Amino acid sequence: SHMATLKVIGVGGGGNNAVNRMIDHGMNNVEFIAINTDGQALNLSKAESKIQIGEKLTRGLGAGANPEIGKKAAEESREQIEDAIQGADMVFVTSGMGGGTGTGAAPVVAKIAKEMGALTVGVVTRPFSFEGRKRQTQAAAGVEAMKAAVDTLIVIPNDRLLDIVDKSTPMMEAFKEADNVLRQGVQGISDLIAVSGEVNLDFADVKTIMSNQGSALMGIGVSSGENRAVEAAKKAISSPLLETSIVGAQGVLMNITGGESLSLFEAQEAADIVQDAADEDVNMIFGTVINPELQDEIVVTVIATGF
Ligand SMILES: Nc1nc2c(ncn2[C@@H]2O[C@H](COP(=O)(O)OP(=O)(O)O)[C@@H](O)[C@H]2O)c(=O)[nH]1
Ligand code: ALF
Ligand SMILES: [K+]
Ligand SMILES: [Mg+2]
Repeated sequence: SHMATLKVIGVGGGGNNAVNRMIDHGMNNVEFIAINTDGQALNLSKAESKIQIGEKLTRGLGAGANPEIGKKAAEESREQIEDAIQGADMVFVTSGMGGGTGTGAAPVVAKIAKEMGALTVGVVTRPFSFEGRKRQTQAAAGVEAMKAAVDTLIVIPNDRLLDIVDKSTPMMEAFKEADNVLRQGVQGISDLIAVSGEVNLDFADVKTIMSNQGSALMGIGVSSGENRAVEAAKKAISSPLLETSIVGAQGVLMNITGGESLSLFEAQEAADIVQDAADEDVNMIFGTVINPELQDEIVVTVIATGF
């Protein structure tokens, strides 16, 4: 009866990089929108829907690290952005904070999406420390503006990427690990909506956990074998890339997908892992999906808010 529409909007270079890499990986039922001041970069976007903002302000160049230019560019293109969003039930805005276009335009895009009725989720990066204190301060202002504009916000500090590489890991491989946060979160919600569960969660439950909540965690864990449920739940909540850990979470949406072997005992174990790591009394919205195609695999998806 309700087919929820999910859109992913990349704003500025980093955001559109993430969109491009997600399209390459392959997403389905999700619509992509690319927004940038930089017309050269936008010509290379793989997104179906492309919005060049601020052409008169920038002559098709970027914003030159000036967020006021990105903000004014987005505000002047409000009607085009509205038209591209219209009909979305959920919008993910992804951007790299610290530059001019993402920093300034992404909070405007998020504000428009929320004013258009969409549940609005931001997934943004903070710059590497080696980019310097000015970039970090500009980024921090962007994060605060994002938080004011979205329903929920996931911040990925790029410094955390330095914790998951070895001395030879290619930069692009590291960047794909940061992309997975957004990609797997979107996929988890898409799967929740598309698939009827035995204990069934719906898009209204996503809205209840995410609407007007501030910081968020979105995680997926997959495991097989002995202790799979605990192992998958620990993976869902323990990403090394997040600014907002699970600790302090007051509300959680947790969905467990398994085959016909999914036991009640292991569902409780998984729920307990999440409750205990939060170190809070967590208001949980718990779901389960029986996918008989799965054999020994179990998948735990977690959305945590209420920090
Ligand atoms: N993780 C990640 N961070 C990025 C990527 N591209 C840019 N960044 C970060 O995003 C910040 C903003 O750069 P960019 O998005 O290109 O600037 P803009 O086009 O003016 O918004 C940079 O300072 C980097 O910290 C990317 O592909 N992945
Ligand atoms: F690419 Al920009 F400010 F638009 F760094
Ligand atoms: K469902
Ligand atoms: Mg750029």
